[PDB]
Amino acid sequence: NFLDFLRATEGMVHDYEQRAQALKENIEAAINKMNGVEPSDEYHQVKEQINETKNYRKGDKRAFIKEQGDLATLFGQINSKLRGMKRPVYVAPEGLDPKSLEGYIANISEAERALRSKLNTAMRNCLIALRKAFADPANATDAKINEYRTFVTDETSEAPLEEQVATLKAKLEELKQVEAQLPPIEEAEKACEDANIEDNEYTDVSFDDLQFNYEQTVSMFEKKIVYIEAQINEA
Amino acid sequence: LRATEGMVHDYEQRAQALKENIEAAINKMNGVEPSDEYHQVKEQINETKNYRKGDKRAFIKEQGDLATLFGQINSKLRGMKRPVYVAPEGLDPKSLEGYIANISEAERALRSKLNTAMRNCLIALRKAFADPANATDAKINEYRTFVTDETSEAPLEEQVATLKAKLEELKQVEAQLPPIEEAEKACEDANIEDNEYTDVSFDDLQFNYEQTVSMFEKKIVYIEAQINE
Repeated sequence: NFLDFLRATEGMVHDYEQRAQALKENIEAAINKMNGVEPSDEYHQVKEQINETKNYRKGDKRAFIKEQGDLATLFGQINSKLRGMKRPVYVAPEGLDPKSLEGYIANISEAERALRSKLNTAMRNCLIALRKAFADPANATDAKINEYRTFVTDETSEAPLEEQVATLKAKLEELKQVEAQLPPIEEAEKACEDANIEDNEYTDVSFDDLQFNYEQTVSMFEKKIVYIEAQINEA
Repeated sequence: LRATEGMVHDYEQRAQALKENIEAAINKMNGVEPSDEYHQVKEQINETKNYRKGDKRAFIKEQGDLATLFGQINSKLRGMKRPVYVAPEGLDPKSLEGYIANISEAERALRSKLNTAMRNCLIALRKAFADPANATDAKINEYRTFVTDETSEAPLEEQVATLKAKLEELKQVEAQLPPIEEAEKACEDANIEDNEYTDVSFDDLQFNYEQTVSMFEKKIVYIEAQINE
C-alpha cells in the first residue's frame, strides 16, 4: 500500500543522508591526517610512515570506495522507486549527492598519491645521506692510509739506516692513529646494510677494504723496520 | 748467500704470475655485458662483490708482499756491499702497483655499468606493471562512469538490456587481470617498493573491477524489480 511505500522510501533517504554525511566526515578526517604527516629524515621512521600508508590502502581506502559506490546505488534506487510511483525526485543535501561523494574519493586519492610521493622522496634522500655518511670518512681514511702506503713503498731514500728506521717508526706511530677512526666507519656501513643499501656511487671502498688496507700497510711498516734493523746489526 | 738467489727467483716468478693474473681478471671484467633480466644482473653484481673479497684482496696482499720482498732482497744485498737487484722490466714493485691501479679502474667501471643496468631493469619492471594497470584502471572507470549515470529516457526493459550488454563488455576485463598481477609479483621479486608510473596497485585494480561489476548487478536487480511492479 501507498503509506508503506512512502515510509520505506523515507527510511532509504534517511539512511542515505546519514551515511553520506558520515562518509564525508570520515574522508575529511583521513585526508587531513595525510596532509598533516611530516616525513622523517631517519630511516626506520620513514619506513614506518610508508608502512602506515599501506594500512590506509588496505583498510579505510577500500571502505570509502565501496561505501561511495553503495551510496550511489542507493541514490539511484531511491529515485528509481520514486519515478515508478510518479513521486517527486529525491535531491540529496548540498554536497552529499553521489557525484559530490565521488569527488571526495578523488580528493583523498590525490592526497594519498601526494603523501606517498613525498615519503618516497624522503626515503631516497635518507638513503643518499646514509651512503654519504659512510663514503665521506671512508674516502678520507682510505686516502690517509694510502699516503702511508706510498711512504713505506718508497725505495729512494739515501739517508743513513738509523735515520731511515727512526723516520719509519715515527710514520708508523702516525698511521696507527687511524685504527681508532675505523669503528665509526664500520658503524656507518652497518647502518647502510640495515637500510638494505646495496650500492654507493660515492665511494669505491668497503669497510673491509679499508680495514685490510690499514692492516697490510701497518704490517709493511713493521716488516721494513725489522729488515733494516737487521742491516744495522750486520755492521 | 744462496738466500738471496732463492728470494730473487721467488720474487720474479710471483711478480710475473701477479701481472698475468691481474691482466686476465681485467679482460674478464672488461668483457662482461650487462644483462637486461633482473636475476641475471643481480648475479652479475654478486660476482663483482665476490671478486672484491676474493682475488682483489689476494692481488693487493701479494703486491704488498712483493714490495716487502723486493725491499728485503736489496737490504740483504746492501748489507753485503753488493750491487742492488733490479727486477725485470714490468716486474718492479712500482709496475705491480700500477697493475693494481689498472684492475681497480676496471672494477669501478664495471660496477657502475652493472648498477645502471640494474636501475633500468627495475624501471622496466615498474613499467611492465604500470602500463597495463593504468589502461585497465581507465577501462573499468569507463564502465563505472556508465553505471553511475542516471540519464536514461528509455523503457526499463531496454535499460536492463543495455546494462546487461555493458556488463558483459565489462566482464571481458577480468581476463586481463592475471597478467597484471604477475607483473606486480615480478616487481615484488625484485624488492621494488615504489612505482612513480602508476597510482594503482593490483589489489586496487581488482577491487575496482569487483565493485564496478557489483554496481551493475545491483542496478540490474532494482530495475528488474521495478519491471514487475
